[PDB]
Amino acid sequence: HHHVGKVADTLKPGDRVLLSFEDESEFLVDLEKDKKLHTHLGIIDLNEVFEKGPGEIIRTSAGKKGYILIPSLIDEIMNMKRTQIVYPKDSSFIAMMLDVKEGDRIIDTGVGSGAMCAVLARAVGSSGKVFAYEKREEFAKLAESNLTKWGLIERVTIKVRDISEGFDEKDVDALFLDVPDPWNYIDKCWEALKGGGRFATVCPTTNQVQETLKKLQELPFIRIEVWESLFRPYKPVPERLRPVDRMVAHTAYMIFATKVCRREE
Amino acid sequence: HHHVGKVADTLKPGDRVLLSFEDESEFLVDLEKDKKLHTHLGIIDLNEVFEKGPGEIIRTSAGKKGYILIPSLIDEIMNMKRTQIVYPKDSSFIAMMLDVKEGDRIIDTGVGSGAMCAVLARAVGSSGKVFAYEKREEFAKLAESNLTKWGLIERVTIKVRDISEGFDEKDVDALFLDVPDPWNYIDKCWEALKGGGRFATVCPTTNQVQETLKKLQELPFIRIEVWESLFRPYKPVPERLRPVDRMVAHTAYMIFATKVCRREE
Amino acid sequence: HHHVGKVADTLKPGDRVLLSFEDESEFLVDLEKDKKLHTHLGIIDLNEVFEKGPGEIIRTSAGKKGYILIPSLIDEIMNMKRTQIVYPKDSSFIAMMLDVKEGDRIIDTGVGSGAMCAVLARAVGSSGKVFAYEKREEFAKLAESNLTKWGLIERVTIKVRDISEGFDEKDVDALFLDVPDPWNYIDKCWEALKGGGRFATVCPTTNQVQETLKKLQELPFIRIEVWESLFRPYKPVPERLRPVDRMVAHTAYMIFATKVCRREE
Amino acid sequence: HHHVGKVADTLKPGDRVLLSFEDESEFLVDLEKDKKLHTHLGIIDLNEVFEKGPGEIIRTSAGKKGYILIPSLIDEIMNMKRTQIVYPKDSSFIAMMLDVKEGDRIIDTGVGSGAMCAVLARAVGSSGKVFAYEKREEFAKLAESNLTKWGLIERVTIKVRDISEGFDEKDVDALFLDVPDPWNYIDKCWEALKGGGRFATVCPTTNQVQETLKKLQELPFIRIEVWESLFRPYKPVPERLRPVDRMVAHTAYMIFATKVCRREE
Ligand SMILES: [Cl-]
Ligand SMILES: [Cl-]
Ligand SMILES: [Cl-]
Ligand SMILES: [Cl-]
Repeated sequence: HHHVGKVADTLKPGDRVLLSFEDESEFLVDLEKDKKLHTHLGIIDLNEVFEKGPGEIIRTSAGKKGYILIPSLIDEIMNMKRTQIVYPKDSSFIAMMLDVKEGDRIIDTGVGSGAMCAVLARAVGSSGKVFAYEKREEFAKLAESNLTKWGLIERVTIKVRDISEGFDEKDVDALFLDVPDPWNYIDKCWEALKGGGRFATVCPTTNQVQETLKKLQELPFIRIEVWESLFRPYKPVPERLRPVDRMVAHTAYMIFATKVCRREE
Repeated sequence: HHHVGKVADTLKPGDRVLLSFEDESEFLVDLEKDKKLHTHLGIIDLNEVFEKGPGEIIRTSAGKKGYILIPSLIDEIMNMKRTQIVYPKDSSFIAMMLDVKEGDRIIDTGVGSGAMCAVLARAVGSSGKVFAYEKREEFAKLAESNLTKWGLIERVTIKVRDISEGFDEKDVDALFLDVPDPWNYIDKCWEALKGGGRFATVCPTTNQVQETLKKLQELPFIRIEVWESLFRPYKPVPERLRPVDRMVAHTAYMIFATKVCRREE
Repeated sequence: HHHVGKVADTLKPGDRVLLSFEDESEFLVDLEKDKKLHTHLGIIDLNEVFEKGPGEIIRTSAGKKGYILIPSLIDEIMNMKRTQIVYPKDSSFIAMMLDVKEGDRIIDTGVGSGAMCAVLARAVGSSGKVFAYEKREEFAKLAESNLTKWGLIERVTIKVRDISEGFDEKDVDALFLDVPDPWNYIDKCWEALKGGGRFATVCPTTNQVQETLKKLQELPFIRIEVWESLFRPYKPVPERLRPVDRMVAHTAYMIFATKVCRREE
Repeated sequence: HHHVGKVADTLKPGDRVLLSFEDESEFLVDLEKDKKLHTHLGIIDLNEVFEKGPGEIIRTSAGKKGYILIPSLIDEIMNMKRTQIVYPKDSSFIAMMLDVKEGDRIIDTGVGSGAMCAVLARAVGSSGKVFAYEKREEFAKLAESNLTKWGLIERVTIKVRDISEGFDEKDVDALFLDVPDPWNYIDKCWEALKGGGRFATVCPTTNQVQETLKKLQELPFIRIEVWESLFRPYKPVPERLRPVDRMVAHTAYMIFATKVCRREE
């Protein structure tokens, strides 16, 4: 039988659902009355979904068995319908390294699709705020749309502002920087951070890491660290457990630093 | 001059501070009037710290320069004065994979020092709750002490309860399991999860992964995945950028699954 | 001008050549008079190759520039026209770990395409020998053909023999085992090895590693080790040096052991 | 009983042996009459070794059980009594990528302890030759001593010569370069290689990789590749198989290229 369960997860018109099938295909869709999805596994009648609930079965016209799920933020970030993102394996780590916590004031720039922005927004809680600087109007509006859909827009002030003139905010708890040329903005980042505030940026190349580190070392920053991660999945076969054949080899070099007031008395 | 800055970061008696020095030694201490720290860099008079602020310099008796910092949760987890933990590189990822978010109800068991518990507590927000089952009284009390110090105890209900009889809660959003023998508890975990709820566990060995996967595959779980990560730091020398000589080779295999109501109609 | 250079590299009818183009496509072909290759870059007239030499340019009918090269053993193993192999990243390491050297007597079983066999054959020198047991006639003949083409057949005695009855040779220097069920052959391997002789095998799964280790530990073997390697290539762009986007995540777990005469006096 | 076995492995005065104990300590020593080794496991009387053979047991004065082994080249390279080396995980791979084979003429510079030199010497066979340029007399003599002990000196011509004036040899099959500043020698390397000859170098830092790649790209070289490898060992416990806690994070970036005669007709 249909369980009432968690009421906030009740499926209604306009909700996002994730339909997951035996061959591991997944479809992220907006629920709307009288919509049909045409897939390689057959037709899915979304009207049926309104009479079901998360964790329940849905069958295609061809009898293929799928399950109705509530998408996670990761699901949304990955099924991003497509631009460049900070991937979840990195964003989660970066948010913890930045110690983002309830009530924090955080600067994020640029914003892009809002994927990293969303992670930071979850972490600041209802009482914190992300000041998200994005001079590219098209991305400001994409992020606004995504963050709204993801239930996080109330926690993010999107500012269509060029950061060359500096940030408006002072004494922010942490700052994440993701721009093509981070070395050109490190001074402004330093100025915005509280004493003991935390800085992170991502660089795609080793050349960029080198240049960014040089700039950090010119300013009052300590505890400078550079990290990369490799995540490897395994075939979930109890009798034949082994890594998958191919993996992602690289997303980004992550650089962290802590602001101090001065180098010397 | 001393900047007022972020008022909640004001240093007072009983606060935790992190003192960070040029040779990269770091000391996590409770601030108390008239306490001195004796270190290989000299004596630090903590009375001085009350007249300073985060990001400011403190000198030892031997003239060595350090900085006063507010410890992060990572700092607290790592400077754990020592038992087995889920490391931050894993806990951050696991919390994001579990989609832990504002208002979520989460089961955590066992608890240990509370390191993973803390990550989950930050993620559920002020409106969520972590039900933390820990039958070992000594660890229940350690976790209570740590979570209190870390400003998170209001979000965690520590239950000194054996999980062999099942969990009290139903329809929880996600569940994290960390026990020596996770295969013996998967049924109870399934029962506690909402439809579409998310499960994670950690296993130190490949044998344990194999056994846990077998048990998951007997129950109504889909989207089963197994992950490991390797994190590599670099020497932050702009002119000689290269990985450090030695790294951590292994913490844990991470296993995830999503609860569904049934395998077949 | 055409340089005489290394005379043994002179191109003649029946030689293998590797033609390498700007878009990184490579074509491994047998040189024969009046043959043409039809490719996505145009037609290559192999008659032209006989009037050129290694390191020289060859143009397709469409004006695309390629270079004539002598294929390496790696090139031959990879451009294997297709069955399961031990990959070069592993075979090179395994041969060094086995200390394969001039004059050594080495057992190899099974053989397959002869890829690992070839590596061992190079390592034993002109005075050593590889005893290659391959009960599958089709693979015995493939390996014979490959090893002949690769100039190594004089160093390999291919024996179409079932290893269930043991090896004919005693006191061999090293032994490489690659079969679906290595645990069923470890006793026979031990019997064939000299005192202090070296054993290696490869296993695709962690389950197989576990079973193989159990069997090794029942016999007089010491210095038991298990290795895996990850090889990551980089984009060779001086101004934008970074890892390629995707890599191989897994070939094989490698297990090594050294034979001793007995566990106790 | 004592088995005659492989006669070339007979232990005699002046031979190197490796004594391997239960706690995994290993001692590489020169066998000499009336020598005793004093270790944390007790005294080993080397006179006893002359009455034993590889794979046989030797007991210390304190009753601890060890085994007599013939050291491998890896053992010799690692138990290097200490300077900078190319590690076996890299040297084996590099020698295969360079396609070093019977009869090849190979340039190696610098030489150092001769560790990489030895790998190349094994690979060229009795009919090939390594021209090893080492202007540092102390390292020329160390390498000569090591290569002699390792049975490879007949295959290596050590030249105490500065490479700034170029190499004497032309049309060599492959060349390995290991110097602090490889970009300053790439022209001379190109000049020495045959058409289709293979080049490799190692760089400790990403900066050095960038500079070396720039220089390669100025000259007639194709198939330029950059590789790194991570090797991870496992605890060989069948019931608790998992990676060791800590591993080597970095040895060297490996760069390869193939010489062609010219960039354009
Ligand atoms: Cl993003
Ligand atoms: Cl924990
Ligand atoms: Cl093979
Ligand atoms: Cl070396």
